[PDB]
Amino acid sequence: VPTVTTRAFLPRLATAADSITSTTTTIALDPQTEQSYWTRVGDTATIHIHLVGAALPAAAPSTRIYGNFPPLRITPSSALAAQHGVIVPMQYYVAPTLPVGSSAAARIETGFIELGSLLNGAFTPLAANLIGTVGYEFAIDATYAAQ
Amino acid sequence: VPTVTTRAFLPRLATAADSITSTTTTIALDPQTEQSYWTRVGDTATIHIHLVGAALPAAAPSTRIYGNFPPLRITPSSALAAQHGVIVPMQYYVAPTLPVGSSAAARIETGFIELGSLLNGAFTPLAANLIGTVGYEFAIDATYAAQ
Amino acid sequence: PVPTVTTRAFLPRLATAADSITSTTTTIALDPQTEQSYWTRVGDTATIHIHLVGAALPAAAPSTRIYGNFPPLRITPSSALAAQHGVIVPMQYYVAPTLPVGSSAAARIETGFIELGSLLNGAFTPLAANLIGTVGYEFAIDATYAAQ
Ligand SMILES: [Cl-]
Repeated sequence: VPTVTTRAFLPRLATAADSITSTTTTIALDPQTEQSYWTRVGDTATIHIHLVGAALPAAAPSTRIYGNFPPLRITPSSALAAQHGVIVPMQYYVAPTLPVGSSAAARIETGFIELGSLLNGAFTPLAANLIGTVGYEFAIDATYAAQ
Repeated sequence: VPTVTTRAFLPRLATAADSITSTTTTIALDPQTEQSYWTRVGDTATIHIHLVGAALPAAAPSTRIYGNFPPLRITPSSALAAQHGVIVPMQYYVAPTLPVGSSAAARIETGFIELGSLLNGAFTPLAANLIGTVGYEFAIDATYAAQ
Repeated sequence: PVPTVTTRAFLPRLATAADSITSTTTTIALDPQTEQSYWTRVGDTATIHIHLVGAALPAAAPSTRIYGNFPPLRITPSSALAAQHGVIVPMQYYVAPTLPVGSSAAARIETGFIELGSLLNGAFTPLAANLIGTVGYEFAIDATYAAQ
């Protein structure tokens, strides 16, 4: 018999040297303006993330969101590459710099959510100094199955 | 304990002078061919909207859908701009005219759903005379958390 | 009534066809798979995860489809003179396909099957089976929709 659980949470923005390592640097957050939350009913998780900041993080190849949202159900893939995840679009209120022809996207993994871009079905991580213009403001909305 | 509610509903197509105003014009609908519906289980809402019409509405800057679907859960934003919402793709069976490089999209807000286009994560409202060719036919499919 | 939750692994069946309407299909022999495909349904809300990998592209055909026991999409059946109306979603490629210029990778979810294709100005176009990869293929489809 299903339960429903709905919680506000505080996403943690963090950067890393690549899309594989568990070593990260936490980015200090300005005061936020829009509540981030998640809900889970049965094994179905829906997340809403919004973050705003006045200054872009220092340059790093991987830009991630951590938090207590339900962990994605997916078979763990090879440790030699980024873990397989679910690719979703995302929204920018302040313009990022994306590769030509690509759309704004995020890779939802069991361990974290990575910001990036999408072209011909392929996800490419977005560097932390390119996720906005001077500062940043973006949102991620998605539904996926939890473990 | 969660409940499940699944209902057919009659979407209302309406246009407005901008993406903020509460002044709207309801568009008279042709007989519809496909059932529009929503379902809510716990706080998770899934909507299916389909509308067909033989003649495009009179040109207006904002094209909106109203109905009794579960209201989006999101922090209300400034009244000086369109309310923050969830951006989703949408489907056209009759071709629209979109900005170059953009994808067909919809902005789901607590108050209504707005048709538009999506480029580099940014949503732009689509004018009512551009949502088709002579006539129109489109669908919007999404899942989001409700209040 | 009170909602139930059902979560199940499943074995997607890859099939090709001569168009996007016909019930005539050719089942494609699958390699050993590396990632579990599954679906879950709570109330009338279905979420699917499909992953398929193969060393060799299927023989060329205009429609590339996935069949399985996932919850059937709730949608009014449309004219038999065209592909059934469905829900269009994005999809992911681990091995590069050949898509129409300017289009994004997409899938069309129908009550009867899921079809691979591309998306441009809101319009879905089916993708031929000899173009769903390079030499071989590897892709994933993730979606949530209402079931009947
Ligand atoms: Cl089968």
